Amino acid sequence: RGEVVGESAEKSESTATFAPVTSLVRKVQVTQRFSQEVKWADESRQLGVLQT
Amino acid sequence: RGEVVGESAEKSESTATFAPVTSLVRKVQVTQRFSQEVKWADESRQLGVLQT
Repeated sequence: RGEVVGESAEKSESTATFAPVTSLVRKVQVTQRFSQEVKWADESRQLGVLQT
Repeated sequence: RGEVVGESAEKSESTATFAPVTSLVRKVQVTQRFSQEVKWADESRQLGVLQT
């Protein structure tokens, strides 16, 4: 901030202030599990369950 | 000083005497102090107060 001062009046100081801010890190996973019979049924009957 | 002695009278000494004298060292200073306004007024209005 600026200050108004007279002829010989004593000046002040007013300085900027700073702060650091930090990221986190987040690992996300999705795992889906199915029987071999599902892969055989899907790919013979043309179901598209595995594609969905 | 000279001396008048005679036929076989005893001489006396009369010897010059000396002394030193020392100077002194004098540091002499002049300081004048003025507000930055006095400088701005002087150089704008051409007062000649700073040169004086």
